[PDB]
Amino acid sequence: TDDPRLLSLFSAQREEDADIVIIGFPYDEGCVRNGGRAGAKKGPAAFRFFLQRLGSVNNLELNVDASHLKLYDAGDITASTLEEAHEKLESKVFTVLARGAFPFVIGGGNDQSAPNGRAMLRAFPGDVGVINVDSHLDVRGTPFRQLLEESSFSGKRFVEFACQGSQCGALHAQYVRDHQGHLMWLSEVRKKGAVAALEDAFGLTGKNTFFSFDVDSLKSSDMPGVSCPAAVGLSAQEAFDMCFLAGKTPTVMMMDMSELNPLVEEYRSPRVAVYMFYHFVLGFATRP
Amino acid sequence: TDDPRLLSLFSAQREEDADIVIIGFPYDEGCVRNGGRAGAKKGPAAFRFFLQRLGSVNNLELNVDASHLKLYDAGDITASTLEEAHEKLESKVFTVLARGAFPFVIGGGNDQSAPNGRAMLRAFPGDVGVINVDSHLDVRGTPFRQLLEESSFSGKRFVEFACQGSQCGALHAQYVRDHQGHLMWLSEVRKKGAVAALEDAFGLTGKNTFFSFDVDSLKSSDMPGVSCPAAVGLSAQEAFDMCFLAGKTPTVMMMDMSELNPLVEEYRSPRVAVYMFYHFVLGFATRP
Amino acid sequence: TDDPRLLSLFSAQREEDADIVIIGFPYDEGCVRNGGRAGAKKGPAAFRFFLQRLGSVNNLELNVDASHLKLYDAGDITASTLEEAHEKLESKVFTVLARGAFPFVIGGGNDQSAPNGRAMLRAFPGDVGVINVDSHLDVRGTPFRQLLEESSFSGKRFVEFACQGSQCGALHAQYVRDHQGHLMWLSEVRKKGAVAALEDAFGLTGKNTFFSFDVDSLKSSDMPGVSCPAAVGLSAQEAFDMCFLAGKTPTVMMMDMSELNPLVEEYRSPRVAVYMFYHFVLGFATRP
Ligand SMILES: [Mn+2]
Ligand SMILES: [Mn+2]
Ligand SMILES: [Mn+2]
Ligand SMILES: [Mn+2]
Ligand SMILES: [Mn+2]
Ligand SMILES: [Mn+2]
Repeated sequence: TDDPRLLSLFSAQREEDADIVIIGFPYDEGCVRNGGRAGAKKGPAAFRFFLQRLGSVNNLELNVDASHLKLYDAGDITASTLEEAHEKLESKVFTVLARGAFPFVIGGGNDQSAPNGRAMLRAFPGDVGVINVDSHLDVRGTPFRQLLEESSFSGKRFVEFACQGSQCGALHAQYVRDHQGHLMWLSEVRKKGAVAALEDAFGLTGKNTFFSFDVDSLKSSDMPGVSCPAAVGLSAQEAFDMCFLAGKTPTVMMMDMSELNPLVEEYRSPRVAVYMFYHFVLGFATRP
Repeated sequence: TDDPRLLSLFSAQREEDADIVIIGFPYDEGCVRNGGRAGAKKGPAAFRFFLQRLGSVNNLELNVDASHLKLYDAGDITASTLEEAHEKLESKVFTVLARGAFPFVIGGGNDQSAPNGRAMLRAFPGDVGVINVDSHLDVRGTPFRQLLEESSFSGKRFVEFACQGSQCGALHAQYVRDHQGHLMWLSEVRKKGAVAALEDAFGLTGKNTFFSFDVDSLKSSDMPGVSCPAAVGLSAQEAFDMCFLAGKTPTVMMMDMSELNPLVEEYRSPRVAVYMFYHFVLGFATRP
Repeated sequence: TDDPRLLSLFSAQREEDADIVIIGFPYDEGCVRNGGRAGAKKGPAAFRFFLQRLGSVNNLELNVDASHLKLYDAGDITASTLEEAHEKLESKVFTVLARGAFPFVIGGGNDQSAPNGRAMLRAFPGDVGVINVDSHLDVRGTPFRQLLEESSFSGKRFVEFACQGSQCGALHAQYVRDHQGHLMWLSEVRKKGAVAALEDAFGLTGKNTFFSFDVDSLKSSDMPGVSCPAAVGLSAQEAFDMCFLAGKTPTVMMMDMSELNPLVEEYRSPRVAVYMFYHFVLGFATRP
């Protein structure tokens, strides 16, 4: 048309030919445990709905043309049991990783991040960095406890980003810091500027960074459709700006997006999620 | 009462005696075409509801008393066919224009802007400026294509204000710029300050400026009740501040407000729309 | 658990032993009169719901541990007639005041503030300050008219904070100012920074300050669940920051919170209200 969008980049016939591969994880488990509501398993469908509709491939405001990228939608990870779904998720992300392609996993609840991280720890033995963008710091199932408990993974390369002190147990903080992980509280992200704060974060995570974006880290005024709606947090613009940085940052080797919940809110929030991926995609179009 | 509001300025018995004339255009057509939902035809009723209720005529925070202005509500433009409704709309705005009064048109979808602009091109032969405040830049029915295609109208005097690169076809940008029109992306409006950016815009539009305000240019966090809800965009305060500037700016000769959709959201969004008009009215009270 | 919250501070067996005492006032009367909707009487229940669930007692982002404070929930003020409910409310707040404890009153509509203020004027004869955080300045039942009309109370120590010129009768302003009270318009609070502006306000109110927080002074984008939803106003973060200041400010001797309305919105808004109290509580933990 007069206005080619994200849909037009899905010209890769074989997954092996796509620069970026989208994987769905339609399962609830995550913040629904810590008070949140059911429904995150519907996130992948809602994301896909707007995926077919949004995001000009040539953005003249940012002046980035992503027309050259190929996207592929590998579908949903489905399994008879939950732990098996975890296994098939990890195995799938790893394969995409192993061949040099970029995996983006749309969820689904926080718990997908554990499989995703292990896929990383296999793909880059001992040289993985991880950032959790999340208003929550829950590490008592608790995906980042699992990763901190990994032999291969160095905690000096783990950042909790935009976490909120009103929602973070002190034992939880203690654990991360005792593992030499870094807490970057919302107030400080906001103090520095989100993108600048996130630059700092990639300095800490370094090579082979897993960019994990819990969307309940955004304020519910912009992002109400999540299992654990946030009173304060990142604005939609900050989110976009951060996704663009991640995309242009060549050490960022995969991304997941957690907690999208269309039962909580079904129109505005899925648009934000697609626009976040969109900005990532634009950023990606700029790397060598 | 102890608190005279906008309703009290409707003391003009004859339209001819009102400084400002309100015209309703209860028709859907506009962004409902480009994905949006039906319902904008209900905007004029919802606007009128809050019109009867809001806006202290003497504002001691801005220290502007609008007590001296007279408003008149000329009602809705109604017609058996749509193109006829367009004709009666243009003809009506022109008459108000022709006699020196100020027309404010409440919609209704974007498409009203075409009739409105032609009313301007008749009233000020060859000396019209136009600003489209809109997160969208759609010019492939497409009201501003129609105006750019006008012999009389000079594109050097056309500004797209607060448009969003994630929602603007590059062919669409190309067309405007190839007509010597100006793109003022959201990011740059926000960079400069909305009012300062809008001052710049009136410098470009100049004499006999048509102030066209698509309300889906505001973020849906403030302005959810529109046909095409915006993830990012102008805040309500920015909108008010911009309407006040327009009002005090003597080259601004008419105004329309598009895309208000009470089926999408019916309480918060109509209040914003009335408050936007309210600020315009205050600004107007300050011109010579 | 790994994450002790506000609930854990309710270890005071006898009210007399609690540093802070929560009193519910489940009555509508207030802004429902001036256009608002019914439902504020449900605020205390909704507040209590989230009270059982939110607010880490040790906040490592602010680095304040409130673990040492004791809270007590004295329940709801209930009465056969409304004026009697007013009497029992005042009498109760006074008793808590008289013994040195800190009363926090959750409403309920604006009208609770009159009883609350009289409780103050009894407890500190002639030496009371009052701040009304409110997008409204309504003083024509009208709780602050009642207090300004008090012999004992000095108007030089009354501040209207974050009031909005689009919603304030000029006779209303005139009355306050003619009583030597101070208007601190939203625009100026925002100009200075909310906390800095509020510091200024406590300078004016001084000793024995009643911190009265109408929650419809926040923008409805953050705080939609109120009887009179605000188009513009304080952000949730500003609210929290202001509540923290109030808490650490030793001249602040009681607090009330008005206009919470779960019939308007029932999940996001009650969370904000509890988080506001939470921040107050943290601030309180810091005073000598
Ligand atoms: Mn999480
Ligand atoms: Mn979270
Ligand atoms: Mn438009
Ligand atoms: Mn638009
Ligand atoms: Mn009030
Ligand atoms: Mn109020």
